[PDB]
Amino acid sequence: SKREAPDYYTFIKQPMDLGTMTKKLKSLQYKSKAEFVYDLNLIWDNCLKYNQDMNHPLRRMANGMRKEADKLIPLIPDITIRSRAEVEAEERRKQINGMALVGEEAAE
Repeated sequence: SKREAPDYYTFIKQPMDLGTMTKKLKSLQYKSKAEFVYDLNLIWDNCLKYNQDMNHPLRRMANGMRKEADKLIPLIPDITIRSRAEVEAEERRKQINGMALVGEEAAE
């Protein structure tokens, strides 16, 4: 939220976190797997960039989620959404205390 990080849009011109994906689900902004791969890569990069502090448990959590992405990405095929018209035409042409406690538990 702009209130939380007013400089986010000034620093990070590409807001993209789980909230952004959840917003995007019902608006048809997906073509192939590489899109989401880039999304998660930039998510990691932005999380590192905004808080340059290496020792923040937020980046440890980000590393955990990156490992999870590596684990459970293989399922998705690289299928591109081709409109039936395009395929038919081609065929025809062919045819902060809470955060502190969370960090403490992550360390423990």
